[PDB]
Amino acid sequence: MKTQVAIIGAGPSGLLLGQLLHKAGIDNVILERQTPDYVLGRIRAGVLEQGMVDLLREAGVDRRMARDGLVHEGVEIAFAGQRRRIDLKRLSGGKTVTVYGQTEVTRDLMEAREASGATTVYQAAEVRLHDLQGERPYVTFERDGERLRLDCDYIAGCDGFRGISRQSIPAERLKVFERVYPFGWLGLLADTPPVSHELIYANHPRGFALCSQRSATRSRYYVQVPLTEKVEDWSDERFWTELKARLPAEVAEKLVTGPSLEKSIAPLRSFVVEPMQHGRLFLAGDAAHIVPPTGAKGLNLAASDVSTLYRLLLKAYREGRGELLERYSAICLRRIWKAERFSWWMTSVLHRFPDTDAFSQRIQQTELEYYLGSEAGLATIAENYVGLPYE
Amino acid sequence: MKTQVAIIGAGPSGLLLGQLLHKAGIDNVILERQTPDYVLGRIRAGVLEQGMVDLLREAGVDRRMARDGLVHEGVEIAFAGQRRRIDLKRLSGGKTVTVYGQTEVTRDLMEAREASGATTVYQAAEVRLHDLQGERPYVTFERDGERLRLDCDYIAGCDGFRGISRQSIPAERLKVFERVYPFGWLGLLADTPPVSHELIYANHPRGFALCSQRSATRSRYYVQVPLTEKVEDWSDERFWTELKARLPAEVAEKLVTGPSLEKSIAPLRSFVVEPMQHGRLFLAGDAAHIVPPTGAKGLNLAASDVSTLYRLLLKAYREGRGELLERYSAICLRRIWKAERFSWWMTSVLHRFPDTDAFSQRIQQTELEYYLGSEAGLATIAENYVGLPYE
Ligand SMILES: Cc1cc2nc3c(=O)[nH]c(=O)nc-3n(C[C@H](O)[C@H](O)[C@H](O)COP(=O)(O)OP(=O)(O)OC[C@H]3O[C@@H](n4cnc5c(N)ncnc54)[C@H](O)[C@@H]3O)c2cc1C
Ligand SMILES: Cc1cc2nc3c(=O)[nH]c(=O)nc-3n(C[C@H](O)[C@H](O)[C@H](O)COP(=O)(O)OP(=O)(O)OC[C@H]3O[C@@H](n4cnc5c(N)ncnc54)[C@H](O)[C@@H]3O)c2cc1C
Repeated sequence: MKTQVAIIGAGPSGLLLGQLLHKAGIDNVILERQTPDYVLGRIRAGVLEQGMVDLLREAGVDRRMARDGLVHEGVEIAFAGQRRRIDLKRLSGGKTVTVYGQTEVTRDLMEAREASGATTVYQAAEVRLHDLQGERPYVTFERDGERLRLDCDYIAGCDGFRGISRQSIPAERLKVFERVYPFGWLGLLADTPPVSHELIYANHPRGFALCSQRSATRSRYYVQVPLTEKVEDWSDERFWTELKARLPAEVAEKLVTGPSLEKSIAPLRSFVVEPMQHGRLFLAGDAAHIVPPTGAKGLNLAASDVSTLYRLLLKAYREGRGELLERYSAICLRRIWKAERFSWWMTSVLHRFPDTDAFSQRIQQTELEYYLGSEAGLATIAENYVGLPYE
Repeated sequence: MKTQVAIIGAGPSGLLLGQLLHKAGIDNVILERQTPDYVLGRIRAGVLEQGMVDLLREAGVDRRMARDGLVHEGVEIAFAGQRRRIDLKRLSGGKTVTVYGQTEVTRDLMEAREASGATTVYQAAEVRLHDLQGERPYVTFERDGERLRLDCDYIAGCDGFRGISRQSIPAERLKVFERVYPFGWLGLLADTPPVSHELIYANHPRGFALCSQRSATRSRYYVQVPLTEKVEDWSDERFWTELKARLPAEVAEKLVTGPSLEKSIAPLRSFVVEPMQHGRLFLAGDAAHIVPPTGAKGLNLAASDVSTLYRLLLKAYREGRGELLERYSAICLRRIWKAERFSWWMTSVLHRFPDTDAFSQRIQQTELEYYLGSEAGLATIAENYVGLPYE
């Protein structure tokens, strides 16, 4: 077969690019390793920036989101006996964040694409990339057991952290920066009504906790657990017990507990690759960078990469200005690093670290006391949380 | 002999307290270990906050300062090829910092006191503190070779980091927080005209540099050097060579070099003791805390401690409300920690650290790119640099 742009990975980064492109006339083919329902099984992301929200509207898939998504004007941070709120609306120039599950986002983009008649080959195993540096690159894969050859102009590797794309670039060409945090995130999704109309982040001597939501009758809770901990040791009972222990008395007494729909441990990591392209392969999403969930940026950065890529590809296809694709990584990384600095910061001021002396602990507490009490300090968090502008 | 308040250490913290108190009627005696000219030999501090400036005016010693001190509306930070200025005036609500040497400050307070006829016993060796917890505490010392006994109501330990005061409190009662940075500051005072009307802080791959001034015809320059480095290995020649290497081309070509008047290595450290008192002994200045010079806070924190102490002592002597001295450490530490968090921050974003991976370096650069480009981020530095409000 043949096409214009070939997309690797049918996750949010890929389907968002496939949709944007289809809607602009630029044909594309999406290849996925797993089954639609497995892709749909990932709970993952819940907090979206405004830039992403508008982007979904330009992709024409926002009906459901605008009906079920909860718009949030501010968040909360709890530490040392007191709960402190951040009014994101006034402090950010009028911006806000939308709460709407990644599972939903994917479900929506997936229906959108199914309707469009655009190509989507799931269960596409043994994906290999070829001739990235030549005028004609190609992607070969196995369907059941036959080798098929897809011919394209540009390959867009949106296949996640563990994808084949980043592996397909010569190791010497890529410089990697990575930081692994000595803790994990035990996520728990319940079909209970959330404990607060807004999110609560809590720093406690036992560790980090977070109180999220998916809707009015569905909640998402996290606690900080060591990397040697296995999900099976964590029953529903003990999770609730632990969470309650890590939150404010007034917040724990309101909490409505209940059976888990999903439970799992997300290991934290920071990762950035430089650059983000090789010949005709451009990486987008987790295929290029990972940020600790603390900041709610992964999906939101994937959107900015994708936005830049669609925009640059349009300029190259219709406007015949293919030279512009060279400044991809330059544009993206700019936003990526700033996001990463906030994600690392959020993570370092809310999590308890192993083997921390008395001085750093005092600095952490003060980091919170200052940034949550200074009007200039609240702002820095506010504008970073709603998200910095796409360049 | 006998008195009301006895002050240990005739440095800026002590003479500022002795002056404030004398001017309010509360008699005090100052004991110093060294000679006036040795105390006068310390180059140390050069940047003063507005709170301190007004405090000197209330102490009546500000004629000279208001004539020779240079008022600064903004500073500069240089990193990665570009120089970035921070307009402290607009960004801080209209505040600014004054450039005036500590040697001068001390010279001024010393003349002030000499004129006042108030007691000052230099070369007071073998100082020992007694009965801190009783109604009557006392301080004994040797003058030439005779043991003298000074009787007082309250002892004010303003004797610096290595003073006898902090040593005189039961170790179990004090909790210490300390951080030693793996680098030092090679200071150089020249009688040459400064390279910029405002201060330049520079982060460079060789290390930190800083371009200060004492007046229009006197400059103070610093470079970052390892702790194993001795001042004698650092000749004038090589210092200038090194400095030039660490600064912007456009700034290095304007630089007027010249012979050193003073040269020495200041080792960086962070130190806070909790609490700051014991019975009738209250610590103030470096006797209670040390902050890395990067932020220009040591002297300025000593002033806030002193201000609080004078104020509380007045309330106790004339107003007969001695119960109020119990909230000393509570009030002080509040400001102290916030200052320390900024001092540590300044130090971590401008200095090159040994054994830093690729990720932290990228985070440092981004820390600078964000805070120096965000209007909310510039503000956080601005208000912290001019100094937070005395409570
Ligand atoms: C617990 C958790 C919470 C989070 N919360 C937030 C939040 O609130 N807000 C936020 O903004 N971010 C958050 N994030 C991040 C966000 O989930 C991810 O950034 C996002 O899933 C990445 O989108 P992507 O399309 O690049 O990657 P992916 O979601 O990784 O999907 C990539 C697809 O590629 C497929 N694939 C892999 N290899 C191949 C191959 N060889 N060929 C073909 N297909 C392949 C995979 O099966 C997968 O389907 C969170 C992450 C976690 C773990
Ligand atoms: C290179 C450098 C640059 C700096 N720059 C700045 C700046 O720009 N701005 C700023 O705000 N801060 C700065 N600081 C800090 C500032 O210099 C100090 O915080 C300040 O000197 C402390 O005042 P003090 O009165 O507590 O201590 P001290 O200056 O330490 O004086 C204490 C006195 O106690 C005496 N003494 C000691 N033991 C005894 C004893 N047993 N009995 C009697 N006397 C005793 C000592 O001889 C000394 O005279 C800088 C510091 C350094 C090292």
